[PDB]
Amino acid sequence: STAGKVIKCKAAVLWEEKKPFSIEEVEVAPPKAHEVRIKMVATGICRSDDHVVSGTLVTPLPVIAGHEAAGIVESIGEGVTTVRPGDKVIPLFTPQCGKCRVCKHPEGNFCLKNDLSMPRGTMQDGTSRFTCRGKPIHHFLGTSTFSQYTVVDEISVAKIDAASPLEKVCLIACGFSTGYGSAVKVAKVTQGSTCAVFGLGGVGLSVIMGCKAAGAARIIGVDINKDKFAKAKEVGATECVNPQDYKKPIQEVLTEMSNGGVDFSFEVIGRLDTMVTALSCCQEAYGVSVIVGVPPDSQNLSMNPMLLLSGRTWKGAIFGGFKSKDSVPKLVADFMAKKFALDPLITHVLPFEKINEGFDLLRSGESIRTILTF
Amino acid sequence: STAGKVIKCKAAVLWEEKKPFSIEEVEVAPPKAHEVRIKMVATGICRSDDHVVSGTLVTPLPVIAGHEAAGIVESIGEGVTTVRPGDKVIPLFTPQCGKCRVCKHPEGNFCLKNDLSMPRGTMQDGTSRFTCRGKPIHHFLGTSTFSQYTVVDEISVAKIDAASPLEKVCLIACGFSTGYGSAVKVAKVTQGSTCAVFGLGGVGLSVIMGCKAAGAARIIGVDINKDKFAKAKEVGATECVNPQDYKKPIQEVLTEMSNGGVDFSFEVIGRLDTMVTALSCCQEAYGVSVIVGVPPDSQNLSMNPMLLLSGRTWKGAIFGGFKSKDSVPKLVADFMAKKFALDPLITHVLPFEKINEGFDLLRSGESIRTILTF
Ligand SMILES: NC(=O)c1ccc[n+]([C@@H]2O[C@H](COP(=O)([O-])OP(=O)([O-])OC[C@H]3O[C@@H](n4cnc5c(N)[nH+]cnc54)[C@H](O)[C@@H]3O)[C@@H](O)[C@H]2O)c1
Ligand SMILES: NC(=O)c1ccc[n+]([C@@H]2O[C@H](COP(=O)([O-])OP(=O)([O-])OC[C@H]3O[C@@H](n4cnc5c(N)[nH+]cnc54)[C@H](O)[C@@H]3O)[C@@H](O)[C@H]2O)c1
Ligand SMILES: OCc1c(F)c(F)c(F)c(F)c1F
Ligand SMILES: OCc1c(F)c(F)c(F)c(F)c1F
Ligand SMILES: [Zn+2]
Ligand SMILES: [Zn+2]
Ligand SMILES: [Zn+2]
Ligand SMILES: [Zn+2]
Repeated sequence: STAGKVIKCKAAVLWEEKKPFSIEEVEVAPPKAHEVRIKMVATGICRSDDHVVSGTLVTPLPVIAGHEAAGIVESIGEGVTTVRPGDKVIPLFTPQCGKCRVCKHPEGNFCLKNDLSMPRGTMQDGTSRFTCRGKPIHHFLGTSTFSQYTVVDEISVAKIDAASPLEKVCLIACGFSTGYGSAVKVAKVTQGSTCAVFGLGGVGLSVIMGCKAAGAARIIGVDINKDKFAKAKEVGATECVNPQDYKKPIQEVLTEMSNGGVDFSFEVIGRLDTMVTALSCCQEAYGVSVIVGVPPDSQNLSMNPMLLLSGRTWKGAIFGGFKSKDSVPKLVADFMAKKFALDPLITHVLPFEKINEGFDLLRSGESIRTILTF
Repeated sequence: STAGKVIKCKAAVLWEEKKPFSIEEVEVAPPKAHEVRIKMVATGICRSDDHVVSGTLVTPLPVIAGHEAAGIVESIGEGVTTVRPGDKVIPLFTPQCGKCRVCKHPEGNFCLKNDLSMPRGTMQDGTSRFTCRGKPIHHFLGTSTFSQYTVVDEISVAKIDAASPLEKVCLIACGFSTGYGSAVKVAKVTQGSTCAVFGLGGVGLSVIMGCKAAGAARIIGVDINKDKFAKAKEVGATECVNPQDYKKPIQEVLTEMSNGGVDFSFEVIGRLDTMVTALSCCQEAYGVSVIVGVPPDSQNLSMNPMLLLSGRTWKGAIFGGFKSKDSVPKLVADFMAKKFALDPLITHVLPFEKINEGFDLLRSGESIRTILTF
């Protein structure tokens, strides 16, 4: 009965940077060819969503943000073959078109149809499916999950197990998969190795999970908020350090602790200084450092390339290096089979209507993941 | 007999930066325990030696430079087991102690006994075997090949094929092995790939040789000196481009040429700007860039970490990633078995007494490798 019709529903609209979300009615157009309209069930609050508010991440405004979610297909546009109405699905903030040079490459996942490099805030066809107060509203990363209903391109949705608990598996849409893949896929952490993880939020805890899964002997968590240490130890940290406790820079402390540098380091914060510190603290001849955190818009870091000439490897990744549409259903299946845990990331649950409280919890330092229910 | 005695011989002493070498008599002490004294046969002129003259590289002066050589063992100190008097040998500017965490690591080569990071310009025991006009003279990288005789620590020498032509295989001591290994071992260039090589000197040409041996389909040479293009094509470059011919930055040109970025790029110059250009021209999701060129002392580059967050890998290496004492004898064996060529790198052969003329050929752009013969 809603198929082919505009849906009026509530969404969280961001009209201006550095302001609360406005929970208000929007109009959601029906899906066009190769589009899917989804009734959202659950969405996480990721620090990247907060970056849109802060202006750390620049995307066109006004916008419907949100990218870490799961829901149920309401309708499909003409030509959709990969999902049907009533399927559980995860929107993919990194698409998988399956046709570009990246999608065809065995190690590529940053599909060329993404809306991350140079955000337009549209559907693939350059238009918007959202109206609010009679004004067009931007999409975000082709997902826009802070809405009771969204419309996504087919290449930005994956069908998942019909028995999935959506209020848990929404974390597979960003923070778990990112952190876990950054360790197991991107860094390829080895058994018996020493790892350092900068930032112990939902993504850095997920990095720890992956390092533990990979068999690391030592996993050193690094955060300026010591309240984050207990959960980091629960999921696999062997020791935690707060840079503020030390007179010396933490790259020197970590080099000492690891008897000459760590095997693998991860930046999971989004600071230029900790990206350089994390590179420096990995062993100079064979160490690997992975950037996961989102840097502030248009800012350059400064570093000495001798850090690389000695033998270090420096890399970054989006979404843990996972090809998104292939990987999300497998990761859900693996969760179903208890191959990893999501509950340690979930610290708070709120209704969608309390989104602003959920952001307040992230900004205060209290939460890891708040899951919003529609 | 010379064994156990001070040798008075000829050497090229560098008394201060930005001056010609002084060809004069030095005294060479006999080797102490675990040291080897070598009669030099041939040495190449590597740009890194020029860096010591120019102040691009800081190392204690006065000094006997030179690091790309081969010779014949004159005598051995107590406890040497790996070479004997009369053996052909290559001094190793990156040692292989075999005992440190790097030497024990399957992918490490930058042995902690090296004299590159924080140069002392001595033997392992912190003393010098060289004097000139009554003054102690520094070693360089544990090698000091610009001398009729040197003394090296055993961990800094490899025994090579007794039938080796030392006037050719001296290039395995630095420039061939560095470039070749940078392609085949550090980048791991793939069959069918597209590579970009910045800098078409002896090292860059050896990178091309490696990229061709690895089966690359396209190898784009980049140099501001178009006189370097003909030899680059002879050894495998499919295209050459001079940045100076273009209105656009060369990263844009190379991105366009490669239909979205190269698979592998190499910086083989030693400039901060070309290190960032080389990173940028590799494909953003799966590209790999390797820094080979030695940067100027204490200078930082500026870059946008989004270049890495999309998926690029950035790495550097010394000596092509090769564990030096294991690798150099095998490389010489492979050359003897016609597995690669060295003659394309040798443009000039001069007596040692013409060292200054050899440096002038390098600085003017004319030469690739000048070999000095003792
Ligand atoms: N690459 C991707 O695909 C991807 C995916 C998800 C998130 N992100 C980014 O990853 C980062 C972490 O996200 P999250 O886990 O949701 O955020 P979060 O919950 O804010 O966690 C960040 C942690 O960093 C800690 N921190 C802040 N400053 C410092 C400091 N100077 N030193 C040490 N610790 C410090 C902070 O206390 C917090 O616990 C953010 O920048 C996200 O935008 C990237
Ligand atoms: N990593 C190692 O182990 C290692 C070993 C050997 C050499 N090196 C370094 O590698 C670099 C190359 O050494 P080499 O081949 O003997 O030197 P070289 O013979 O001077 O070659 C450098 C080339 O770069 C070209 N060039 C200069 N500026 C530019 C520019 N802006 N854009 C493009 N091309 C440019 C120049 O014309 C020349 O052909 C030097 O910095 C060495 O110190 C490092
Ligand atoms: O948290 C995932 C995430 C990113 F990794 C980004 F790089 C980005 F720009 C963004 F908007 C985003 F949501
Ligand atoms: O050409 C080899 C070479 C290097 F790669 C350096 F990094 C360096 F400092 C040096 F002195 C050297 F000779
Ligand atoms: Zn694609
Ligand atoms: Zn996210
Ligand atoms: Zn060693
Ligand atoms: Zn050299």
